[PDB]
Amino acid sequence: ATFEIVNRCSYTVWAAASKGDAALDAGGRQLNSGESWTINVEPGTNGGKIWARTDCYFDDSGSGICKTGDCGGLLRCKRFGRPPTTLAEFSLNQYGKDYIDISNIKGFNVPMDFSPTTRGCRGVRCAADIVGQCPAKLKAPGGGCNDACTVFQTSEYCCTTGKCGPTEYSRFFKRLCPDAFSYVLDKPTTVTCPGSSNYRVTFCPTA
Repeated sequence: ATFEIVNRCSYTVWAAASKGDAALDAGGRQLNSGESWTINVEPGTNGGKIWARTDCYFDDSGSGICKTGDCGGLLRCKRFGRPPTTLAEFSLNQYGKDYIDISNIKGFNVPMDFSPTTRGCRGVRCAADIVGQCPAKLKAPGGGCNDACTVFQTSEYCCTTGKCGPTEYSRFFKRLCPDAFSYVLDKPTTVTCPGSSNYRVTFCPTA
């Protein structure tokens, strides 16, 4: 499956793609404002994620640091990134179907649209100005908006026991971005696509 990853932000981002225990494709790449990077993701990829990282410095061997989304200091990511990170999430070819969603469960750093480029489903979008409207206690000093679990580490926010509900903090994400997951047990906003669809992830889809 191809994913075209487009940076429409006015700033540079460093796209990352991983399934948690491995990179997808090269796993990571700098995208200047306007650049596109097409990756190939193996069919049957389960629990893949794509995200953006901001304000990064990498040396010549590709080691360094990112203010948001850092995945162990590597340009080419092999694991998931450090919150806050808006996440494009997908599982491909799962009993004949693809599943996609956007999640705010690990916070928000960059607005995002996640759409199929092939026929038969709709895309999802989380493009509101969450960083600017973020509640004080969630503001990440390093940039972006943390989820409450990251900030407070309680069972209620992290949904450890499997029984949590919505909270003042999850309701903020959900009000700004109704079509993204705002906490673990949020009413699903996952989109079912035909198996083997292709996709585009766009950072800053709106002016």
